[PDB]
Amino acid sequence: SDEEILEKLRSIVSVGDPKKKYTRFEKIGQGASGTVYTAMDVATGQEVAIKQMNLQQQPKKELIINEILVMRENKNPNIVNYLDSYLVGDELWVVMEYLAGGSLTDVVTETCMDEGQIAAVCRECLQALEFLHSNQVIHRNIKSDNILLGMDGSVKLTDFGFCAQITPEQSKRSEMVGTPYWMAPEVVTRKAYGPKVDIWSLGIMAIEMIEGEPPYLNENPLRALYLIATNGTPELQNPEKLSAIFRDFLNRCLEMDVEKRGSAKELLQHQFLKIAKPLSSLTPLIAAAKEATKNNH
Amino acid sequence: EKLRSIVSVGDPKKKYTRFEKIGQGASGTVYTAMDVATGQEVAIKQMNLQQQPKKELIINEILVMRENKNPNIVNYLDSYLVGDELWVVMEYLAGGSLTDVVTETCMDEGQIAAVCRECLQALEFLHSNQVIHRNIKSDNILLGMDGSVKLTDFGFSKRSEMVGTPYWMAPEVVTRKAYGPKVDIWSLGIMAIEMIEGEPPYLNENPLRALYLIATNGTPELQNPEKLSAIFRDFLNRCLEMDVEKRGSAKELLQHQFLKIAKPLSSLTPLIAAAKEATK
Ligand SMILES: CCNc1ncc2cc(-c3ccc(N4CCCC4=O)c(F)c3Cl)c(=O)n(CCOCCN)c2n1
Ligand SMILES: CCNc1ncc2cc(-c3ccc(N4CCCC4=O)c(F)c3Cl)c(=O)n(CCOCCN)c2n1
Repeated sequence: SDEEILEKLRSIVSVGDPKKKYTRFEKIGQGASGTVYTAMDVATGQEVAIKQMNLQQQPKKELIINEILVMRENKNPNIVNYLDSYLVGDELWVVMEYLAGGSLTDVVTETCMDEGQIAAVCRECLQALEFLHSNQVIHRNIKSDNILLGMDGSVKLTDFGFCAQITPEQSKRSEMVGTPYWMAPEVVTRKAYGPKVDIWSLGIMAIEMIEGEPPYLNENPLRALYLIATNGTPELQNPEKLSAIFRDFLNRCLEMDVEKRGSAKELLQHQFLKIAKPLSSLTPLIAAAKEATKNNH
Repeated sequence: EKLRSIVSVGDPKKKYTRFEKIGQGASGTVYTAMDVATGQEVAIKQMNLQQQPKKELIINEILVMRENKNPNIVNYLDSYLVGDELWVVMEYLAGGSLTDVVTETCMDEGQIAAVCRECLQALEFLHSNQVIHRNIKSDNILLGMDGSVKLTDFGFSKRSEMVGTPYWMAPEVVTRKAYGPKVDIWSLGIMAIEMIEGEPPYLNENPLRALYLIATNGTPELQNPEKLSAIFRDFLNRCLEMDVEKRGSAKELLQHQFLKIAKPLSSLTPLIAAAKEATK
C-alpha cells in the first residue's frame, strides 16, 4: 500500500550520487516539497536547479511519481525541463533546468508591463499549452507563480504535480484541482472539464499582468471560489485602458462557454499576439523585479 | 541571554544514552533516548537556533512550558545548548499516537469518553491561560504505557495550492475569521468522530471540496449515525455547533454526561498492545 507506492517511486529513480555529476550546491529556498538548490554540471558548466526530498516525509508520493513521469515524457523549450534524478538512501534528488530570471509573479507584482510584453509572455505560454494539450496533458495549475523566466527573457512553465493525463475513454475530469483564484468556473462547480481550463487560467494570468493580481485576491480562497462560480467571466477594473485586440484576446480566454473558449492552437493565431515584442524586452522587467524584491527586504 | 535561564549546564551526552532517531521535522530532528540515572525514556528535539527565523518565539514557547505544566500535556524536562544547537528534552510517551490506535482497533464509547475527558482537561487548562492549540487531532495525542493521555505541546499563502486536507479545522477558521479557543472544541469533536469511525472525515475529498463542506455544512456527515448512542451523539452535537457562542466550552463539556461512561485509563493499554502488534 503505502510501502508499495514508495517502492514504485524508488523504482523509477536511479540509485547514485548527485555529487559525481553536479557540484557548487547553493541553497536558494525551502518549501514543504523540500529544499531547492542551484548547482553546476561538472562537465558542461550548465546551471541547474535541484530539489532534495525526504521520501519518508512526503505526504502524496503518488503525485511525485506522476510529475516525474509526465516531465520525462513531455520535454519542450517552453517547459522547465527534467534533467536527472537520484536516490540517496531515503533522499530523492531531482535535477531540473534552472531559470535565473525568477518568477513571473515577481514581475507582475512589481512592474508595469506593456501590451507587447504581455503578448510575448502569452505566446510563449500558449506554445507550451498547445504542446501539452496535443499530448493529452492538462496542467490545471497555471499561474504567474509557475511561470519562470530566463535571463534572456525565455518563458517556461513549471510545477506539473497537479496535471492530469486524459485518454479517449476518459477525456474529461471533474475534481476541484487548482489554485482558487485561477480556476475556471467549470472546475470550481465540479462539471466535466478538459484542456481549456488551462486557457481560462492563462486569461487570469493575463489579468495579473494587467492589474498585478488575479480577481478577488483580497478575498479568502473559499469566498473567491464562490465569486468565480457566481460571477463567471471576471470584470477588469479599467477595461478602457486595453486595446480592442487585447480585450478580444481576453474575452476568448475567459469565455464561459467552453465550446466558444479558444483552444491553445486557435489562440496562437490571435491578432493580439502579433504585437508581441521580442523576448529581450522582458529583461528590464526582470531587473526591476530583482531590485524591488531586495528593497522589500 | 534569556537563553541561559532556560538552559541547564550539564552535558546531555553524558546524561542520556541510546539515542534513536524517530522523526525529522521543520522544527528539527527528534530522537528518543534514556536517562542514564533513572531509566526514564525521553524525546529530544535538536534545533540549530543559529539565526533560524524568529528564534525568540521558539525560546519564549519553551519558557512558557516550563512555568505551566499540566498532567494532560507532555511534560517538558530540560534543555541544553550543544554547540549552538538547542536540545529540548521532553518525556517520552511509549504508547504511541492516538492515530495508530484509531486505525488498528475499534474503540468503544467508554474508551472514547475517557480520551475525550483527558483532552478536555488539557484544553480547559490551555484556554484558562488564553492559549489556543489549533491542531487538536489524533497525531498530536500521545499515550502512555499506563493509559495516560496527553497533548504533545501547546500547539507550538493564498497563492499556494492546498495539498493536504485540514479536516480538523472549525468553519470560522476555514473562512479566515478571527477565532478563539472554541476552535479546539470543534477539532475535538472531529477527533471523536475519527475515533468511532476509524478514519478522519473527508478522506476521499479533494482539499478544496472539503474546505467548502466544512464552511457550509459544518459537521461532517457521520457514516453510520445509527451506531452511536444518544448520549455520544449529543456530546458530538455540543462540540460541533456552527454557532461559536452555542458551542460548548471546555469547562462546560467537562460536565457532559457522555464523559461519565468513561472507562478507566487502564482500558486503553490493550488498545496500545493491538496497535503495536498491528504496526510491527
Ligand atoms: C525561480 C528560480 N529559478 C528556478 N528555476 C527552476 C526551478 C525548478 C524547480 C523545480 C520544479 C519541479 C520539480 N519537480 C519535478 C519532479 C518533482 C519536482 O519536485 C523540481 F524538482 C524543481 Cl527543483 C523549482 O522548484 N524552482 C524553484 C521555484 O519554483 C517555483 C514553483 N514552485 C526553480 N527555480
Ligand atoms: C509518539 C511517540 N512518543 C512521543 N512522546 C513524546 C514526544 C514529545 C515530542 C515533543 C513535543 C514538544 C516539543 N517541544 C516543546 C517546546 C518546543 C518543542 O519542540 C518537543 F521538542 C518534542 Cl521532542 C515529540 O515530538 N514526540 C514525537 C511525536 O510528536 C507527535 C506530534 N508532532 C514525542 N513522541
